[PDB]
Amino acid sequence: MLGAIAYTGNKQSLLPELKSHFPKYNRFVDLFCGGLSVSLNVNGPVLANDIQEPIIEMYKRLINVSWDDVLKVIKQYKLSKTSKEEFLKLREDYNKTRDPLLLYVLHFHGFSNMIRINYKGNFTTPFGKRTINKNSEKRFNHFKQNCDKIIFSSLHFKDVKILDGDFVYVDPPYLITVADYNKFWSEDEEKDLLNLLDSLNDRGIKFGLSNVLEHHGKENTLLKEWSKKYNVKHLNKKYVFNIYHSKEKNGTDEVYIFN
Amino acid sequence: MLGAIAYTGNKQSLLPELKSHFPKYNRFVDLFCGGLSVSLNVNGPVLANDIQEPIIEMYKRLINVSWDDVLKVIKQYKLSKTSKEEFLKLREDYNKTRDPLLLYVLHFHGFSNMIRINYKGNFTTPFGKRTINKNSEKRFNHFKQNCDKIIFSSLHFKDVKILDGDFVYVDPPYLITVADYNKFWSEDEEKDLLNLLDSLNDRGIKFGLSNVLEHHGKENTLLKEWSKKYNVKHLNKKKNGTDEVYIFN
DNA sequence: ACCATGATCTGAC
DNA sequence: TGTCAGATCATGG
Ligand SMILES: Nc1ncnc2c1ncn2[C@@H]1O[C@H](CSCC[C@H](N)C(=O)O)[C@@H](O)[C@H]1O
Ligand SMILES: Nc1ncnc2c1ncn2[C@@H]1O[C@H](CSCC[C@H](N)C(=O)O)[C@@H](O)[C@H]1O
Repeated sequence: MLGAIAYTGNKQSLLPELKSHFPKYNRFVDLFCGGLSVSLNVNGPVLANDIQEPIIEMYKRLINVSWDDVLKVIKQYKLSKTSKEEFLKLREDYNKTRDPLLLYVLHFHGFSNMIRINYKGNFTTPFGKRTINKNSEKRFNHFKQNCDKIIFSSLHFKDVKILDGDFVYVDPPYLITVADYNKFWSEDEEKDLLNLLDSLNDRGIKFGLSNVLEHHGKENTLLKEWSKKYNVKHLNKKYVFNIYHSKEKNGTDEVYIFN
Repeated sequence: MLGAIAYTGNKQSLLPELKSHFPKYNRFVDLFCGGLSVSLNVNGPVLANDIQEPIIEMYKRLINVSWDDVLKVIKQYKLSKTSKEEFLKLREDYNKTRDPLLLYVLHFHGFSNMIRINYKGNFTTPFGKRTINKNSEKRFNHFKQNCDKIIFSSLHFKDVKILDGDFVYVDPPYLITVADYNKFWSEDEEKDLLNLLDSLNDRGIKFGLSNVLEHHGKENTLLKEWSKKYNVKHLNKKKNGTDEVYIFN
């Protein structure tokens, strides 16, 4: 299922499986929305939250722009797969003005359609010899067709108010796998997240957590044990199969921990 | 439309457009059949010819081969997308025995399925970290379902005996482009091809020449001029600066 | 490509 | 026999 934008570690492929395990609810809370592949494909009302505010402001702005408004900007900066000079100009403009729409047009031309913003709030992703494709507005239309049920916010996960009747889906960065957004993570942040879930559990709040217990040779010991306190499902078909025809130093172990 | 095997310069994309120009005929002569994307997909009877004997013999052998036979050889050698040493072993066996079935199985494991025969007849394509796949099956099934109307030939084009009522389709190596089989072409070879087509005309025989008049700056001009004599269609669509043409009488 | 994913193919660079 | 974005086709949320 499509997400609003390309995004490292998205759940487009896993969404269908994850939904099957989702409970019934009065309000859905996507604590770490990211590219929204989760928020866009569940029943509302939805609360999509993410720490990276510049990205949330882009979503808030997308709600009121047409594809034409987007093509108008691409035509204005004369952007193409070979327009490095113009890509740099557009990047400079966004870094100064912080026009949310200019950021959306930027990602379409950056390296791997990735959005890398430093602490100063500026876009550092290099040109990617890319541009919109005959399927770029497919995501855009998916977003427009499902944004009406969503309420965005850009707060640190700790500051989000969870209420009775809500279901909390958590998909934080993963220490064991590389990802630009790892910069916002540390062991400390994870402990607070883990502490936070237990609370919702003791408050009659159902939640769901995505993560990886193992990868390439490392492991998240602390989480491995913590998870034994709930219901666990191993989503990576390859890791599951090789447990029986294994050698040892193999791949990733994707899971969905839900109370 | 698929050919019998992947092949650089195949006409799988152009065949539909080309056929709308082909006449009726008593016999279709595919002078430079290559991967057979044309031969397997036109009404027969057909005469499929190519100068590369190894490939033609592979086709001749293929007629008497079942997919399970292909799989038996793959098990026997234990090939896979990571079996580089077993690939080298199969290649060595083919090079010594020259058995066509081994070539067929071997080409599925080489880079882009390319069949590169060197100066002494040995297969030298590098391992391609790949093996058979659904396309392999599809092409094989397509060959078996359409090989009945074809008679194969492995001769230099000037040696093939063309008859009355024949339609001679020719898709030779293009001077302007790059292909491994260009080592068989040259200005002189092309000169004689154009002379033969003229003879076919003098005899009242229909032919169709696929080719390139312009590609990457370079241009073929005796062909441009020689073209003025007959009908020409430009198929350059969607690929850039190239000017794919079809010259027929 | 079609609903969407993903394996594979192919034409620029 | 490199890289890879976009296209093609098989099939499974
Ligand atoms: N303290 C924090 N609070 C909320 N979100 C945080 C955070 N630290 C990092 N993140 C967010 O963690 C997200 C992990 S990616 C989650 C991906 C998402 N489910 C999808 O399908 O695309 C990033 O978007 C990052 O901005
Ligand atoms: N002198 C010659 N006589 C016959 N065939 C020749 C030749 N010199 C080169 N060739 C053959 O020219 C072919 C050009 S490729 C033609 C491709 C074919 N229509 C397809 O759809 O696959 C090659 O297969 C090459 O072996």
